[PDB]
Amino acid sequence: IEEQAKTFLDKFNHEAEDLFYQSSLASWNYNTNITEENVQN
Repeated sequence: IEEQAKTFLDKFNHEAEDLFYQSSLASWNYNTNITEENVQN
């Protein structure tokens, strides 16, 4: 069960990093320029 848990964590990290980077970039864009479209994004 430890091996499959490690495999699941390895699979999760790759998918999590990209989405977190996208969300952080969206937040950075919103804070950089205050526009309603950036709010929606």
